[PDB]
Amino acid sequence: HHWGYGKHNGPEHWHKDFPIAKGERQSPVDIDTHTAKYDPSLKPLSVSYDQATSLRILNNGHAFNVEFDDSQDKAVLKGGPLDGTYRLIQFHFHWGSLDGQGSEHTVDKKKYAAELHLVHWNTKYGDFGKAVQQPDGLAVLGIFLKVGSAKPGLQKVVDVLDSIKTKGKSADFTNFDPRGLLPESLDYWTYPGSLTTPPLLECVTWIVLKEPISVSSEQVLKFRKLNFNGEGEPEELMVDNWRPAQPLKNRQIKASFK
Ligand SMILES: [Zn+2]
Repeated sequence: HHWGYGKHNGPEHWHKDFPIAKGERQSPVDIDTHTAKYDPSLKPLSVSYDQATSLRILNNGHAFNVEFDDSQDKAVLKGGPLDGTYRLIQFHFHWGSLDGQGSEHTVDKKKYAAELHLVHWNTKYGDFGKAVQQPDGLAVLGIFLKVGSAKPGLQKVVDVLDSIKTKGKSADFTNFDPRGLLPESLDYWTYPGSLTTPPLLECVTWIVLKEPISVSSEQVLKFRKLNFNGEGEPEELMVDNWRPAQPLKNRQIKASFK
């Protein structure tokens, strides 16, 4: 497959190789704050990252993934809309060429400059590959980024990017604490959806935090020096690696907060 975010292989083309692109539970979506309803059935959300073990950072040609040891329950998400335990496998971001776009979810049609996705898989299915085949297989914690003050906890990521400029490059990335990327409040919206990149599988419980984090212009400008291309190939800046909002269809977005 040769999908991407270019002039000829972008999101509008994905359906040809991945027909589920036009499915009933595709992500991302626009979150209409005046239709989303507070849900008192939601249990407390628990983000348990104290024992997180990051390992490596990889430029995969469509974003970079910070990868974790998910061989045991070291960093998990539980509670909220979730039943059981979801293990952190990786995080990554989506960002724009300019600050006025970049996020995948939108809030009353507002686009943020970027969006962070912490991806977790349901341990009841044993491994990630099995989990993506199930409607309750993944939980993705989505966090909006706006440009303002620097995010201190992000700078260790920013500073390694020069070492993974091109597709296929990776670097050791141990001892990174994902708690440093959270906002103050864990208020969220939740709905059932999908992966936002091919294969677009409809396996995700989305938990999208209401409070954005702030990063500095200098930090985002470093993300925009990454490359989609491999070493020595014509330079294609890694920008605008976001899928636009997809139809909500029958779905309901629930708020954790009154
Ligand atoms: Zn993502």
